[PDB]
Amino acid sequence: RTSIEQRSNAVSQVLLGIFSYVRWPKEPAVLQLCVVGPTEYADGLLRGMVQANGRRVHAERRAVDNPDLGTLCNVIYLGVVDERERQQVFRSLAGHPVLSISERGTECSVGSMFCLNVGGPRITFEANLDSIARSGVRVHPSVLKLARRQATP
Amino acid sequence: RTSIEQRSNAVSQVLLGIFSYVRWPKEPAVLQLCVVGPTEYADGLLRGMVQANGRRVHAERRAVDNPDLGTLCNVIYLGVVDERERQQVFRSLAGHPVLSISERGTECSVGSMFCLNVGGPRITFEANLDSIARSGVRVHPSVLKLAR
Ligand SMILES: Nc1nc2c(ncn2[C@@H]2O[C@H](COP(=O)(O)O)[C@@H](O)[C@H]2O)c(=O)[nH]1
Repeated sequence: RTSIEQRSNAVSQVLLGIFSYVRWPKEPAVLQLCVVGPTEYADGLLRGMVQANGRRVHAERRAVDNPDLGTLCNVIYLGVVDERERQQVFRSLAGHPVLSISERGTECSVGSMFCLNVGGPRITFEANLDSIARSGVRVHPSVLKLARRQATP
Repeated sequence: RTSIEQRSNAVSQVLLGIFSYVRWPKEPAVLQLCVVGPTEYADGLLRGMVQANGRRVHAERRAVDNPDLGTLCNVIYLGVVDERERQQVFRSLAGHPVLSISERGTECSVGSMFCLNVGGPRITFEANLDSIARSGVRVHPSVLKLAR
């Protein structure tokens, strides 16, 4: 199988891959990533990242109940939350141009744009068209080339 | 520093305190901390910590399904797990001198020796006397005076 350290650094790479199919209407100088809820694989994310075009991705944790997530965060990496916590977060986001990714696949039904599946030999992910449409950001459909090619043994 | 980063530090300071009331059958040169499962506040632990007596605490994440948890870890900081993962974890711990703490602990009825409660103006924690009794490590009784 695959160690926690192995998967962490993979997740950060898959996320860099997703970020590249996403456009914000008002592109920031520093992309702000916010890790919300308990997470297993965001340890690599939280070191900061760098996009291929040179833009820095600043990452930090925020409280679920933070009323201004959607404002403080450009991208949001969602960890293990409960029904109440989730509704909080996705209400905090509603209206704003924000990309949401989840560490576990269960959250796609309930508000997340991309959901990861870190188990297995590779990291695959899934998307939700409803959540993406209402997101406020633009996503090129080629982003699934990455989800399909990661699922291909 | 956000509220998570400050609580992350408080979680550090609290775990260090709790450590100072625990003893290992054979005390190790470096204390092995294992962060296991989804966590919010383990970011301070993971940066490394040093005890009052100067000992390095080395912290690293390990898988829930890791079968060698009992021998790889001196202390386990347990994040979110379900009943199967919990049971699995403690099967891997039984028979080894391992101090166990968990980031969430409304109940503290079954599982870890101590359970944190990071919510609120300050960090509190409760003790599970049964887990403490049969764990392998000695716990100076005075620590319960630091509990809720
Ligand atoms: N403060 C302190 N307590 C110790 C030390 N070594 C052992 N102890 C405590 O003494 C206990 C032994 O208890 P006893 O043998 O009296 O029944 C150990 O489990 C531990 O709690 C030490 O170096 N310092």
